[PDB]
Amino acid sequence: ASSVNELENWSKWMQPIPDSIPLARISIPGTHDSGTFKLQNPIKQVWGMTQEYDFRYQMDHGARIFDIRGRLTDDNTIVLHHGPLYLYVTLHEFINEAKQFLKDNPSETIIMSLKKEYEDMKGAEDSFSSTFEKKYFVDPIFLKTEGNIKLGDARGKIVLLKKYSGSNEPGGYNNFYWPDNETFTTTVNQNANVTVQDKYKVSYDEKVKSIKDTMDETMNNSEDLNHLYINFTSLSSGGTAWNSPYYYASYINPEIANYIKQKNPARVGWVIQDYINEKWSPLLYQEVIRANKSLI
Repeated sequence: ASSVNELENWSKWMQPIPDSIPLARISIPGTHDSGTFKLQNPIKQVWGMTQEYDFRYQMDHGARIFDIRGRLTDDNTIVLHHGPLYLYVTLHEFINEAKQFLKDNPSETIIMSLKKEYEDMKGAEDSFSSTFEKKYFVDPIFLKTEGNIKLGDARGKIVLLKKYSGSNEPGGYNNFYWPDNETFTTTVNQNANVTVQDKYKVSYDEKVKSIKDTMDETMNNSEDLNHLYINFTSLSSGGTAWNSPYYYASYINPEIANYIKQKNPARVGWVIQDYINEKWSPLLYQEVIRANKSLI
C-alpha cells in the first residue's frame, strides 16, 4: 500500500508490506512469556509476570510474535505454564484469540513460539508433541508450508515456530539448537540462519549491551533475507526488591526504543519484549514497526 501512514495502524501494519517479503526480513515486534497477564498473586508477580494485558491488547499493539510455553495435562490438553506454575490460561484460549484477531484483520499473521515448559502430567495419555500436533496443529489456520516463510503465504493464519523436538508433521519454522542463556547462531531450515539473543539472567549493563550489539549486526545485515534475527529485550532476576521483569522493562524498553529512533535503521529484527503497553516514553513496539518504512 503506497502510503507509509499504514505502519501507524497497529492492527493492520502488515498490510502495506509486499506479499513477497520473508517473515525473517520484516522487523516484527514480539512478546515474551505472553500468557502471564493473569498473575494476580503479589509473590508470583515479582517473579513470573512479564505482561499486564491479554493476547488481544497484545496483538492490537502491533505484536505479531508470541512466546507460548505450556504443559501436557491429565485431561489430554495443553495449558499455559511458567516453570511449575499453572498460569490460568490455556492453549485453546490463545489460538481462539488469534483467530478472532485475524478474522478482523486478515492482512496480519502471527508467529506462535511453543515450548514444553514443564513435564507432562503423571497421568497423561500421549506425548507432548503428538497431543499438540493431533489435537491443535491439525487445524487449518496453521500454515503447513516451510522453507523461507514469505508474508504472502502467512497472511490470515498462524505461523508456528517450533521450540520442541519430536515433531512429526511438517510446517512452520523447524525447531533448532538454541543454547540456554546466550547469543547464538545456527541454521534453521536448509535455507536460513538464526541469531538469537536470549541472554536472560544477566546484569542490566551486559543485557542492554548484548541487545544493542545484536541489533547492530542486523541493522547492518539489513539485506540478507536468509537470516532470522531474534532479539529478547527481556531481563529477569531476583524480583521483589526491584529486580522484577517490570523494573527492567521500564528502562530497557524506552532505552532500546530510543536506540532505534536515533539510528533510523532499515532492519531491527524480531524484538521480543516484556510489558508491552503505552506508558514507556517511546514505546519499543511502535519503533520496531516504524522501521519497516524502508520496505514499503
